[PDB]
Amino acid sequence: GLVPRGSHMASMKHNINDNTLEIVVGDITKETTNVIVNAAAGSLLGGGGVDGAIHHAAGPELLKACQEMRNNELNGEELPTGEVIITSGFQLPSRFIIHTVGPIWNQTPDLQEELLANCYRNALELVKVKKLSSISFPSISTGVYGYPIHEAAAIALQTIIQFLQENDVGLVKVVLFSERDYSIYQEKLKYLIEKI
Repeated sequence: GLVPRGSHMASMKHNINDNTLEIVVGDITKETTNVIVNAAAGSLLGGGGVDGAIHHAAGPELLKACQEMRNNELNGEELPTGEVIITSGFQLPSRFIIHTVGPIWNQTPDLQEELLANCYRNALELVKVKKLSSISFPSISTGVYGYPIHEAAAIALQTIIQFLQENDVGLVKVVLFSERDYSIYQEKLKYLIEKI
């Protein structure tokens, strides 16, 4: 699966308002939060990484749902960078998948930080208004799309943290299949908490 066998397991939890932010090493396709987030492609065709794993786990109905959403909600266009759509999770233990498109590193350097942050803000706004109680995010735009992990992780955490300071959402997880990524997130979060 996404988490290499024998990876170090680890968790960190912190409350913000009556919200909770959790960082964990894990396989996001096995998360039991109400929502998980897919780091998708504009095409909403499944690829590799988290996107591939989510489609494999969710089953074939996901691709079909996504392409009709593209046809109906998006009028046949790709999902724009930073925007979101929601579908069923199908065979996933999570009820819903929010699909978002992260910026591809340095394609639009002037905009990309705001666009990556939009992924987070739009997903949380959706959770808020639909009262979905819990959501798991993966690392978005990172990889060999990739976005340097320290920079991506700063944008994610700061955006999530401010949103949780200002809103009732519930439980937000960042679920990472890499203990390397987790360690960066853990230390950065502790650093950001200290500032609040």
